[PDB]
Amino acid sequence: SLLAEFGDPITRVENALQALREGRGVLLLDDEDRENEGDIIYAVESLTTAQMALMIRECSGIVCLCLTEAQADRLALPPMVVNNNSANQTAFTVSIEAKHGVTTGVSAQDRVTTIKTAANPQAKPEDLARPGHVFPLRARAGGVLARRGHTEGTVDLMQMAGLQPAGVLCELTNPDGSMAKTPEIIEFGKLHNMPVLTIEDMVQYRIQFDLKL
Amino acid sequence: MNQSSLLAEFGDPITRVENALQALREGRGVLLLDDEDRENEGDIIYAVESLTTAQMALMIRECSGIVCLCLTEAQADRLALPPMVVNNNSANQTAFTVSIEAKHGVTTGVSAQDRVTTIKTAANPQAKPEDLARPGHVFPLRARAGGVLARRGHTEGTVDLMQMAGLQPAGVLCELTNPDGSMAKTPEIIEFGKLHNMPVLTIEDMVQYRIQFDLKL
Ligand SMILES: O=C(NO)[C@H](O)[C@H](O)COP(=O)(O)O
Ligand SMILES: O=C(NO)[C@H](O)[C@H](O)COP(=O)(O)O
Repeated sequence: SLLAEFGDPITRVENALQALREGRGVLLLDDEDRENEGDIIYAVESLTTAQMALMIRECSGIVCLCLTEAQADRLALPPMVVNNNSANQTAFTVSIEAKHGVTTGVSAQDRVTTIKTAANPQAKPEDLARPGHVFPLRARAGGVLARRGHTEGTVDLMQMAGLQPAGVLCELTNPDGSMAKTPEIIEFGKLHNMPVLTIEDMVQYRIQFDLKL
Repeated sequence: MNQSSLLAEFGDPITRVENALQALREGRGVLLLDDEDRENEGDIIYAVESLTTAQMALMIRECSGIVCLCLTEAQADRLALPPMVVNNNSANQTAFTVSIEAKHGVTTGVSAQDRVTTIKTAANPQAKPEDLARPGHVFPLRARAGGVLARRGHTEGTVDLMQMAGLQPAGVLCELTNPDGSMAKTPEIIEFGKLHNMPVLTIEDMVQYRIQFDLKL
């Protein structure tokens, strides 16, 4: 009901895709009975220090880099934990840092440097120190049709938009520390020209338009 | 405009440590600077045993958001939290363990209330490994035996401060960040302290104090 302000589910996806093509961010909500959380998403292709700074200012600050299994393997990033027993099996790899061009790794600029370094299609494992202050996530093969996570949503959006299949995500957080919920996510999107969409929107879009990716 | 001149208003090095200990006993935060030729960063530090949702929320608002839990090696061991990486090649060998979530009493783990729950669960000296799920959204750090007299890091400074204050040896830390995303330096750290009632001290302050009054912790 609140989401209708951003259009019908297909329109909501199209507007998100176009925002990403224009180098802008989007807000992605998962199922209400899952995390019921909204994440800011940026395309790595066009990622700027300003965008990263905004993400740190407005979100959890635990900025994650969503990668394909193939890119994660290229980087030799094993899962952070052999036996993952997190509630949602969040696919955290070992954390990373650019080995060149950063200092402590935590500044907005430094995180962008690390992210650009990792997402590079010609990247090598030795391009990244471990541990670091950027947190890669392995997207499941099949994307949101196989796992209904923001992780898959991020990589799927990039692929659907024709962009570098790597994106950054972080959870929108209210000033008092509680997580933004649907009305706050809607308001944020309207205030800051960021399309809002849901995982279910993406699932319907992909099935409807026969998008194999 | 050197650091010692700027910091003088917080008192002499010994006064600066004594004020930080007092703040922690009163359940307030402190701001800890490491060496200017090291990270040259200021971290907010809180004691775990008095940690509140509001304190955590401030860290999320104003710091990197990668909020770390400084633990003794014994505590990390009882939680089954070895180093995240066998062969750590990060710039200053930051002793990250794998990340953690409370097994019970949290949802996604990332809210201020959830992080506090996870941190208090992890810092409990009777905790068992099954009390935590991995990976998570709280990042534990293994402090070096010997504290700042073994490693001049915020990690050690955090645990040493709790011990010197007579609190349980667990604290949380996060790096203060400027609104433009850059990391806060001594002038901005000083202003933040005076805005948020946090005393400011340095690792060198701590080292000099321990050498004079607390060689063994
Ligand atoms: O918890 C996370 N990051 O720390 C998650 O990657 C993000 O918030 C949502 O992840 P998921 O929806 O793919 O499980
Ligand atoms: O990078 C970190 N945490 O993410 C460090 O724990 C924090 O910046 C201070 O670490 P230090 O113990 O090397 O001074």
